[PDB]
Formats: sequence, structure tokens, C-alpha cells
Amino acid sequence: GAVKLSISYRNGTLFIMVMHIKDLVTEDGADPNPYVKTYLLPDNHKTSKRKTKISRKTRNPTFNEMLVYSGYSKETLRQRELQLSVLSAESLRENFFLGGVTLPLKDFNLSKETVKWYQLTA
Repeated sequence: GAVKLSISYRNGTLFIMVMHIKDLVTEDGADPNPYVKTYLLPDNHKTSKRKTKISRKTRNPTFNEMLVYSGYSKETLRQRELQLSVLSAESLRENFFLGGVTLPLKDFNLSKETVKWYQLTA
């Protein structure tokens, strides 16, 4: 799969727009209920979990949801990685992992908005 993200930083705040995802795969032949969960790692204070809403019965969800990280300096973010996970929300069994990508923030020009597709790995 692949996820389209817009990443920007303004007024002390990191903005991660989760736009959409294509080509999720499951090993059960059923369409998943994807949501996106992010952390900013390391997270010693345990405050960085963010999640989108659930998109139902689709391998190609559109979210157009913004995840917000307040209170981080650009300096601090250079030593953080955005850990993005896509999971399927399940009511009768455990939520399970569909794919993910980890993005070191030092690779980003945080003075601009970076919009691109990222390949998901399992």
C-alpha cells in the first residue's frame, strides 16, 4: 500500500494531514476498516498517540484528517521519527496491522509543506 501525507510546521506546531491510502492488503480476503495511528518517537512522556477516524470496509480509504503535534521545537523534531501505522478496527477480534511507515523528521524541510505518497511496509 501507499499513504498520501502532507507534512508542515507553523507557529510551533507540526501538522500531519493524512489524505488517503491506496492498495491495502489483508490475509483474510475481507475488506478492512482502516484507521491511521501515529506516534512521535521516542516519546518518554507518553503523550504522542494520535489517530484518525475509522474508514469502513475499504482497502482504499480517504481520510482528509489532520493530526496535530503541539509544543515541539524544530530542534526537538530533528531527533524524532513519525511512526505511522495503519490498522483495521475489528469488533470481534483484535485490531490488526495492515502496514506502516516510519519517517525521520530530520529529512523534512519544516519551513515548507511537503506533500507526497509513502510506501507502506508490513
